Amino acid sequence: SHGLFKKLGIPGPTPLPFLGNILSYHKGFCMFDMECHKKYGKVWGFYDGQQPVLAITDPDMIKTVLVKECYSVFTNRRPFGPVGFMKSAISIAEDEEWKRLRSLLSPTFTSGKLKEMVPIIAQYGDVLVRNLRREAETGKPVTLKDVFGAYSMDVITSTSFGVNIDSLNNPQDPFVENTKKDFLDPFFLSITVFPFLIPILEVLNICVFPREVTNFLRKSVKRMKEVDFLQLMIDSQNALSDLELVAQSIIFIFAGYETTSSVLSFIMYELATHPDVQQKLQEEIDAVLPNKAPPTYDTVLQMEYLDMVVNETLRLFPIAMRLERVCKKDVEINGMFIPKGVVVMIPSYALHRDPKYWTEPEKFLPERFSKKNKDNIDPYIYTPFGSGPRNCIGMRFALMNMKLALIRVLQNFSFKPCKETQIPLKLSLGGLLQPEKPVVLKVESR
Amino acid sequence: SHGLFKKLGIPGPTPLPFLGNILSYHKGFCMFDMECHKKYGKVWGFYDGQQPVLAITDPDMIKTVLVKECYSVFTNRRPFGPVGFMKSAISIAEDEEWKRLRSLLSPTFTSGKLKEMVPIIAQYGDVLVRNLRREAETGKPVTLKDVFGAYSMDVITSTSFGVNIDSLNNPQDPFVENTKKDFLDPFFLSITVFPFLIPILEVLNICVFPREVTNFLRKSVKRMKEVDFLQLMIDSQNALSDLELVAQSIIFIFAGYETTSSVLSFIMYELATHPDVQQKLQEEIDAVLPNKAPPTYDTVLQMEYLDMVVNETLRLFPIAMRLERVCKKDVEINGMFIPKGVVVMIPSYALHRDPKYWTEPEKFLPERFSKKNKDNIDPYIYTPFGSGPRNCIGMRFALMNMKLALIRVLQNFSFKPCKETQIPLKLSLGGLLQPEKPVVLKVESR
Ligand code: HEM
Ligand code: HEM
Repeated sequence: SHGLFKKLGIPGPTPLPFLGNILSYHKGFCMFDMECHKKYGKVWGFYDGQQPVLAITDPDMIKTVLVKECYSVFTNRRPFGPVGFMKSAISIAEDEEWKRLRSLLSPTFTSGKLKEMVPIIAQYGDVLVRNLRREAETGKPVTLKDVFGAYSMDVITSTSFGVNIDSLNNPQDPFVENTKKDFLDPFFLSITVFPFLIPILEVLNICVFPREVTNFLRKSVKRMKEVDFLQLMIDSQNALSDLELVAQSIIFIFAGYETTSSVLSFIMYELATHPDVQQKLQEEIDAVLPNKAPPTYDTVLQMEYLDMVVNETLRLFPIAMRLERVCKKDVEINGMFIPKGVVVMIPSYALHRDPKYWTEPEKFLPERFSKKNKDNIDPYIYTPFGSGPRNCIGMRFALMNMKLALIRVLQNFSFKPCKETQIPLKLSLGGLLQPEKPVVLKVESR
Repeated sequence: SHGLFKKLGIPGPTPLPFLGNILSYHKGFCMFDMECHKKYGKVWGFYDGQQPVLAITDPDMIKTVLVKECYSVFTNRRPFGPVGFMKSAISIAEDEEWKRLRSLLSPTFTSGKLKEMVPIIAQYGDVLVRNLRREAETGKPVTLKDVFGAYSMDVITSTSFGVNIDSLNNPQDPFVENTKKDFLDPFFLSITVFPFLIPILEVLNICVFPREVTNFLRKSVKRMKEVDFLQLMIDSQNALSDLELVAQSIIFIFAGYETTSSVLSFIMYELATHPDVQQKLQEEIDAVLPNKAPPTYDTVLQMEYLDMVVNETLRLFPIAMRLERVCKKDVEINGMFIPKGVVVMIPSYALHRDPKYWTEPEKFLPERFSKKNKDNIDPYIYTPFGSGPRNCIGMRFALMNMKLALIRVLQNFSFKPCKETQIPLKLSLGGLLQPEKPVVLKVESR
């Protein structure tokens, strides 16, 4: 199948037998997408093993794939094999089963339901301000990914189940341990080169995740049916099923974990290495919330510079890195024939740093998203939450959760680079958007 | 997945782990379908390995699956794995690709194209009458499956390519050998129990058929593009592709081989063991074609008792044995919920011999199809060529080919049981509708 793009007239790096272009991933997904974009231009193809992948960078064509032809042609993501009951998860379901799940979970993520969760999420921001203060009086630099990781785990366990716990101070609560139970492991690289071996894993009872966890979850869900994501899904039954509920809650946990704390780590890195932005944000936060006033839903949506800082961080670090859709049928979009079975991919990371649309894209400059310049930004080039009907359903929730944590922490602390701070920051090598070395910063009380 | 039918409330034989009910195939597919129909009634489920299979016998429900909901729900047959370029064959293609092939091959099988092939098919009936006459003067019983097999191979090579050859007398013509190059092999049983190992075969270059054949075919197709199935497909290009042409011609050869000669063997067995029917047919043949007159398209459609004999043989021996459709989506038909992925199966063999619709079904009685009693026959119980949009596209061609051979042979010979004739006939054990022992009969010249 390695002759597909050569017969279509699509440029791209010459693939090797069996491997495709996977050896070119040695620089990471991001650098490979940027390099291909430089040498091949607007459209190029490559092979993940035998699987052809067509990258597209034209906004009109991106709009067609993500919006116009979502239901008709580009409905599903890459099927990373049938690997268990997780087929009922909304991010994984396909075609009519996904639409059913999307329709049943959309009212759960309204702004009305989000405002109801604001008082709950606010309590743990105060729990956050106490934990890092203990590690701030220690005089030693703080690893943010552990206080943020503790905060992130606190919020999702209470917003999706109602289990109010201080994780960093309760090492093993029976729920913290089972929730706390490496995406840079060679296994994921072998699955792409051996997609035919996925059926062997599915029958060999090599279930995704241990059956100690998940079984702990379905039992916990049963005892909680007698404001959070679970109650909204329980009341929706009063349709969804019970094992479907466990599947969605699993997605929310992975969603709200290594995205929430990672973006917060990138944000605090940018604020520490740009003190003028940090003070400007603190002056905005103190102006809206005088004397460390508690942040509310409406006061958060009142802070413009906070939104610009969050958006500029997500440009430099789009934690999804790529958007993908599988071509359901032979189609032709915006001037080219897309054959069936090809994976169409939008390289978000490379587009966010493309000088075709961004001035000095390596620089952290929040003013790109000022109300003067947010007009000149194509929504199909800047896609931190995707676009179209299958975009990030938890975008509003994620933005609100991160901002509430930013406000409470910046109302109390300033952040500066320490001896151990990796400057400039390097991105992790092999497939997840995270710092190479964990971010460590000096923290001081205001 | 072995608990599917137990949760649906559908009866059936208790499956074993991993194997399902495949051990119950020791009596053959036919006996297993009859036994299940006796003990479980109108609807029952079983497991081919992990694959659930739901048998249905209600005519209204059969009409819904084959006709009403063909495009919407029950479009495709069981995907016996992706096992090469044969995915472009009409009997194997799925959904929109099958409709395209069906639409491009329908005009090829009209009665107008069939009448045009009558003079060609007629020549080899005369070639047939000479070969078995040589083995008739030998005074020894004749194995029909070899003179019929030679005739069957003659007709399809000339109706799909234009290669006029006497196979039995030309042992190795470069085309006869490559065309002549066991469906009761244990391999097919292992594929059902190990459907996850099919992807390994597809990548390990264990192609279906040797690459000596097929490569001989695509090269032969290229040299023939400068009345038969090929010309009608070549002129249709003037759309279809060239490797698609090789795929369809492969299906026609398998179609016109072990079906044409097998049914003719069953027919001659019934005519030999029922001499009154044989003489009655010979008296009809001589009445329409006086003095061994050559059979034509219109004279063949003029013989009513010939049609009744052919139809009654196809009732006792429906060489397809089963019809199958894959349930594309969660649906409810005629009072029961059919979940996605279940294989819905119509047990044609068991329905053709069901005393609920047939008086003494073991008896060969052509009068069931007299114009008096062909009214009382449900077309969804007697399904020798299937039904609905995905029925046998070559039904008219197959009926005409067999009848022309029957007429010419019966105009010259009578058939009687020999010492070596297996009476009563036993069906082959393991998956193909063919005699256990090959049919041998005494042949005499009129
Ligand atoms: C900074 C935080 C987050 C970012 C940057 C982010 C980004 C994304 C992106 C880029 C996609 C794919 C969109 C596409 O393919 O077009 C996505 C999908 C999704 N996200 Fe997020 N996400 C975040 C947090 C969350 C959270 C907190 C939740 C839920 C609690 C969530 C739930 C989902 C779901 C369910 C999908 C799949 C939706 C579907 O397939 O219909 N995300 N996210
Ligand atoms: C006595 C001779 C034959 C019998 C009893 C027979 C029977 C059948 C049956 C039962 C089916 C499946 C129908 C269904 O699933 O509803 C079928 C399919 C088919 N047959 Fe035949 N067949 C015969 C000869 C032929 C011949 C000679 C050809 C072509 C030269 C042919 C071409 C096909 C094709 C292409 C299909 C699949 C059609 C599709 O999927 O759209 N058959 N046949």
